[PDB]
Amino acid sequence: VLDFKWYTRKAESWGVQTFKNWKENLTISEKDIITGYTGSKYDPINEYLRKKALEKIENQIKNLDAALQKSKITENLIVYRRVSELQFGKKYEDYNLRQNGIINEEKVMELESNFKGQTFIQHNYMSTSLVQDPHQSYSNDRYPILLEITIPEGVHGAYIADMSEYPGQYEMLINRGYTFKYDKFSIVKPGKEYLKVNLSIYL
Ligand SMILES: [Cl-]
Repeated sequence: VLDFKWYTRKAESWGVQTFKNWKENLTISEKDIITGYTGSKYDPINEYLRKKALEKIENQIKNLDAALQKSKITENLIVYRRVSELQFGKKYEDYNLRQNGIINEEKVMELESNFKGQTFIQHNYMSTSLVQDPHQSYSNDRYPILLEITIPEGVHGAYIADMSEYPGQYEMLINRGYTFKYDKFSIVKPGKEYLKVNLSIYL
């Protein structure tokens, strides 16, 4: 399993190299929509459901789907994604997993009880980073959960950092529609504490 940890230079070198030919075979519309996605207020699936406005969104989806279906990750890979408690559903907005930098142990035990061994469908495209916590937009300061995600060789995703509005996110964009399993819950101490949640793809 390839895991770049905090090694931004090695990760960038691999991501640019291994997705170079994919990128050069993208259409003008596909490149435009990838970049637009990285700077957009809304997730286009979430938006398509919420809503010339509707033409724009359907086209975004057609082009993102087409782009990502052309890419296959070449190695088993670890990627990283910071999220809030909303990960577990809308009702978890106010869960208060973390107070004053400290992860609440009994709340971790409750999440583990409710979710360990269960799956969820990631309906939206899934933005992740090739290294852990590279960018302040998706930081440990704001987000009390780090998803540490194991991706098998062959999954449809692509390194898009040099096309992004925010290249320093070191983004691996994973296609929409994959199912993921909650495998492990662990508290990581420094500096705020966080909850590390290991996920795997469930094909
Ligand atoms: Cl906090």
